[PDB]
Amino acid sequence: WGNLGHETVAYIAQSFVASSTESFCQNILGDDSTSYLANVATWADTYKYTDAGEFSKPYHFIDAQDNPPQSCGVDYDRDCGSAGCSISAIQNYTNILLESPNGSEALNALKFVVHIIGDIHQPLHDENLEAGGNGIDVTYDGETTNLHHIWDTNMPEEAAGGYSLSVAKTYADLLTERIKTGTYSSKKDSWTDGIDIKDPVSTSMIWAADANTYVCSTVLDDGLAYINSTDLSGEYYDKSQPVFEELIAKAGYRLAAWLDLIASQPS
Ligand SMILES: Nc1ccn([C@H]2C[C@H](O)[C@@H](CO)O2)c(=O)n1
Ligand SMILES: *[C@@H]1O[C@H](CO)[C@@H](O)[C@H](O)[C@H]1NC(C)=O
Ligand SMILES: [Zn+2]
Ligand SMILES: [Zn+2]
Ligand SMILES: [Zn+2]
Repeated sequence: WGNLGHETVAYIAQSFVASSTESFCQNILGDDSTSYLANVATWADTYKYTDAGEFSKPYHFIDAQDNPPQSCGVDYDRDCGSAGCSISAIQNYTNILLESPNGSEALNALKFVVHIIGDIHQPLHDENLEAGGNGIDVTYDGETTNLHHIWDTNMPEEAAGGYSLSVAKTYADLLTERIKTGTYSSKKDSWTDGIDIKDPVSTSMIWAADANTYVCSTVLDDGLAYINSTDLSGEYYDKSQPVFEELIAKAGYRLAAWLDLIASQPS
């Protein structure tokens, strides 16, 4: 996601974590503010472009070698690669937090988890084709961009009505009520099924596989001819919106559950 989506995921998670989990996270981050998760949710995206952080660029995605839109699927060992991936980073950083939450690696680990659980829920971060859709040029509201950029940025910002932290908090609040009492309320108990703190690979693969299905069902089902030649701010936006909103909600709800597990510090 772009910044807006990450911060939204973060604020959603803030709305669900146990108070003890809040305290655990704040102390790790050295951030006692009311935006403790959202404040750090974008760091990994600028860090990866620094000298020191370059190693972490591949941790943002898993390049699924499938065949969309007619066949989708992700496979850890096939797709991750020898320099790491979103799944491997979830395992690494979760384990740092479980083993050494008071160590010097905890701060970046938590920032990584917050960010990467959001990226896993962006369907094109679970897809190899054209560099996760970066190589698919499209028109959006009369401006040339690419398919990855519109899923990360153009469509979520359009839906949220902007890009600031305040806009992210309001959007998170809207999706949070959808979870608690609204249209996701019946489905959200199933959103944390199979969650296992002792198996980060399996757990984060569930989530990556969930997002990846939408590559076939939603992202690319119109066919590449259509995507190449149609302004995607119209009917494409209209059908995409409920899909990326549910995935942002799920990322926030699942991040919260994962953080509660981490903070529980199980033997
Ligand atoms: N195979 C790729 C390559 C990149 N990206 C993401 C991470 C980059 O920050 C962004 C734009 O290059 O797209 C992705 O999801 N999958
Ligand atoms: C685990 O995290 C540390 C700290 O960023 C990093 O140096 C290392 O590359 C990671 N290990 C694995 C196995 O990905
Ligand atoms: Zn992102
Ligand atoms: Zn992206
Ligand atoms: Zn990222």
